[PDB]
Amino acid sequence: ATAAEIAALPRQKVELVDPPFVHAHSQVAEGGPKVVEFTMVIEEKKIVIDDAGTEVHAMAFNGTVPGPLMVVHQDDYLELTLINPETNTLMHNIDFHAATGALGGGGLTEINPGEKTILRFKATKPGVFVYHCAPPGMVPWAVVSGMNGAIMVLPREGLHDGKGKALTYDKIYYVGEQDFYVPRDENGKYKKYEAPGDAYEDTVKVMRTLTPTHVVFNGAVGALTGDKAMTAAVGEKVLIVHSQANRDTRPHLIGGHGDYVWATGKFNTPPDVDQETWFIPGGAAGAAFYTFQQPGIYAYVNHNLIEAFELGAAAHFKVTGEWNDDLMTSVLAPSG
Amino acid sequence: ATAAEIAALPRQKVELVDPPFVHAHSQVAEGGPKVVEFTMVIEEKKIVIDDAGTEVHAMAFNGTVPGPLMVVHQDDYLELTLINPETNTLMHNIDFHAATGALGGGGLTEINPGEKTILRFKATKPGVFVYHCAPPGMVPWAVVSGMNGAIMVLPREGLHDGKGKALTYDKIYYVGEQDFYVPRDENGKYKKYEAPGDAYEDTVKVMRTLTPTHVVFNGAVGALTGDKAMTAAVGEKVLIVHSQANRDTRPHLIGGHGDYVWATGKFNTPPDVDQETWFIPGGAAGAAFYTFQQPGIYAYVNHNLIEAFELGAAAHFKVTGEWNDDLMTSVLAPSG
Amino acid sequence: ATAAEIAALPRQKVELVDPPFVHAHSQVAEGGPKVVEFTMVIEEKKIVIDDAGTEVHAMAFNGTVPGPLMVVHQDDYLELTLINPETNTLMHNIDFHAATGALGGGGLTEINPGEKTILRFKATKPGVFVYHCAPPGMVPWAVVSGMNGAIMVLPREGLHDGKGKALTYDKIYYVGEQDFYVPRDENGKYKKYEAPGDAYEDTVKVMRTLTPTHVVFNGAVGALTGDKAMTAAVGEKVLIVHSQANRDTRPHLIGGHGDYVWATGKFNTPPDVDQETWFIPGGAAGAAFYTFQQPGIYAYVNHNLIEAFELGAAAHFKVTGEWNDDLMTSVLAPSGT
Ligand SMILES: [Cu+2]
Ligand SMILES: [Cu+2]
Ligand SMILES: [Cu+2]
Ligand SMILES: [Cu+]
Ligand SMILES: [Cu+]
Ligand SMILES: [Cu+]
Repeated sequence: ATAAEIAALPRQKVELVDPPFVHAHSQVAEGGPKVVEFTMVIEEKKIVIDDAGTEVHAMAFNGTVPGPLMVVHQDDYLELTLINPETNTLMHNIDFHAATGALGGGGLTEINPGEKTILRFKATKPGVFVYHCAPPGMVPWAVVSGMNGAIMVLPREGLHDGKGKALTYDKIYYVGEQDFYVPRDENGKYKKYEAPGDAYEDTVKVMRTLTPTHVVFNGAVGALTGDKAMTAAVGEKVLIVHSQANRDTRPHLIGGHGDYVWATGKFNTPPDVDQETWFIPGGAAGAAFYTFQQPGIYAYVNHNLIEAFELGAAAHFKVTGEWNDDLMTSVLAPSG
Repeated sequence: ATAAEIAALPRQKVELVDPPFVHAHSQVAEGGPKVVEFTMVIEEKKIVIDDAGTEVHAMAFNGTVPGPLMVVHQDDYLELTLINPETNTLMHNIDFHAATGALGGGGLTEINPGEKTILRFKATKPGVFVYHCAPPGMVPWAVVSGMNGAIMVLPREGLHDGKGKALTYDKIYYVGEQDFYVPRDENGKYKKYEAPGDAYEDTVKVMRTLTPTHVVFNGAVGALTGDKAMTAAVGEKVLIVHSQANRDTRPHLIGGHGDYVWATGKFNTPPDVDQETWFIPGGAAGAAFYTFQQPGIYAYVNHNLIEAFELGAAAHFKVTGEWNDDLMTSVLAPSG
Repeated sequence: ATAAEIAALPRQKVELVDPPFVHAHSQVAEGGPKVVEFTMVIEEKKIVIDDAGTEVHAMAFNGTVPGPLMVVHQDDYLELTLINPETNTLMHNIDFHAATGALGGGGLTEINPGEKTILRFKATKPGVFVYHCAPPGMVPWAVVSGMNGAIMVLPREGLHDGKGKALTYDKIYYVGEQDFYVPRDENGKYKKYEAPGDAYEDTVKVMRTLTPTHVVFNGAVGALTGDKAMTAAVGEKVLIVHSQANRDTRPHLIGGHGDYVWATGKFNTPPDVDQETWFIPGGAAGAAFYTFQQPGIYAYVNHNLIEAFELGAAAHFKVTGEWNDDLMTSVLAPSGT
């Protein structure tokens, strides 16, 4: 569009919500292209990531791991105000895999503590995409300290299957998956550090083994289980967006399926169907659409079951409604 | 269908055979929906997995690693009688990735030793699917002790390519790939245990490294070589089902291809074609269709070659027939 | 085709070029099927794989890691003269994933030092495909010693997207990604060896961890950076062929995309589109097509960022041209709150 045309576009401020929840949005675009405005403040803070009091100096967009899901439509502009308070100790920036140019925005958004920046980019490609911090010389460390999230760029006409039939979800959740690499002393106990930089050398040593100590959803072991399970009802259509900025994952809904799965996360690539377990390579986001058919507790996992059940990569859905004996029935219950 | 309608459907009792062979079945569905009945006894047994006499306490559906392939058609009912003998020591159950509800059947099939159960589920989705044991609190341990297999849910009109052209195999083989995590002593010799539970704590430590000590086909190094090499002839169309319940794999037929590969394992997702090496994520099954064109020895491997030739993920095919010099000829044999 | 019909086919002798460059070729086939002839000499040679001076005894097709990209069209015959000079100490062979029979040619190309062989195969399927050495009993050691490359079998009508539209690249690069497993001493410093065989047992131990010490493009940390950076211009269409003969990778162009990606490497399988990060399993090649829209530096990486930035799997593109503020603009440059 021409300079005047871009300047004339409506500007809309959106308030973000913490994962796994997603801010208000419409699936079908309302009106023509807009400049959708978001603000995130960066927080450096100690978080506890397991039941044994294990700490990480997190680097968190909007104070959360993962950072929040930002939702726009194709050919909207995403305009992010990014703030790095003077209480932080590191330079931070942002790389949007959805964006084109300047290392995804990373080269234009390098902000020291006490600085802010505003980046605008045109969301030319429909899909879910990773975003992450990427300070030159320390890229992986920032990313595995939790400084990553995702955005969704919806097609202007909403989602469709491979045959052009509309796929309209009733709810959407965003599951960000994080590999953490926590140093341990020679006794096997996880170390703690006073300042974020103090952990740098010990952490990189663990990173180089390529073996995470923890693999978690929403920033901690059990963050999406128990009373923090995600919810649905029988007949409800659910979109599950899943990201991993650094390492491969293989999501699986135990008791369910991915009816339609954009495994690559890109909406112009037709979705796979009837999936048992899908695969999202490190550095990407994917999305799965499922209509729930049975009530009960489901587990949603990375189906390397060691990562799921030993390292933390397991969430739950609690689903209300009536049981379908046609789909499944216990013909003879466990008996002597 | 109503319970009454289901009750009135034909029953067919199937007799299972040990992998890599697959029980007698039709590719095209013979008549309307049936209730297909299978029975499996759970055998906790010691298996030797390598030529060094390394032992695993296996947890084995039908006495094998992997468990046998069950074949039904879409919208059939799979009715499994699962038996846990008094000669066992652990609670076992079954999760069918093909099933909808109750953790794939796992919540409804928990049998203590001396108990049995009968689960029925509607096979609504066509494809190959993993099944595995999943006892709450010990899911990865059960799975990496060999308690997994796969089923095939065929389309009622049999297999087709991406454009609806029919694909009929002459032979079918089921390769179950297994990652084992065997503890070692301080000299690097593998440990032996006199009861399954004795290995638990040691085994969990190895599992947490995410690095298998062995990666094997059909339960042991060299299992599908020599007396167990798969066979075919030039001109023959072969389907190779491959599962991995816990860890990624990348099958490759050395000297051949995957002419058609349902890499995600799901038949409503069009297959990839002309594949050199395909990818199956942990927690999934896939299938490749190939027409042999050359005689001789072929190796079928996980194409991480360290996994194939150091850790044990290699099978052979012995193929009879006439050499084709158009496809390949030695113009000058190795010479000075 | 009969031996007589194949004898009647034209011959074309191709001079190979070193990666990441690709020898002259035509996207759309010129004429009917031909016998396309290549020669490679295998070199066992010491190579340096990082800025610290870490050495590997490499086993190298045409003297480079990766070996060079051979380009033919579907239904051409690729005829390779492979030479194992007497200065080498191991038997070598070649397995073409593109080929059908005799373990991809491995069974028919086993040459001791001082020997040569000529193999011909019909390139029946279009795509990019790995080739690698595979001597029985030492297969992964040969491969992770650098003895692998790729070929491209173009469709006779060139590349097209999943819907019949012609895709014509302006330039092509071949990025071979290599996992190395280098033994360390008790200091944690990389060990050097007098002869290739001296390193075997220590190397196999590292290999068994399934954890490479180095993951590199074009044979070394930073090999495709500085004056060796790949180049493009705004508006230019680039095909990037990427191979990994042993271990998975997840390519990503930082600041760009894969507009069309044959993630499986096979051209009869329709490409994925608008990709951020694609996935190529160990034992395969893939190809990505992109039209550059913005000038400046880009990094092309394996998006396990530890692999990219700690272990060496990062290359650079330098792109010339005019910046597009519609696509991206700094509304407010970094400035005090
Ligand atoms: Cu990135
Ligand atoms: Cu499962
Ligand atoms: Cu190979
Ligand atoms: Cu940061
Ligand atoms: Cu079990
Ligand atoms: Cu070799």
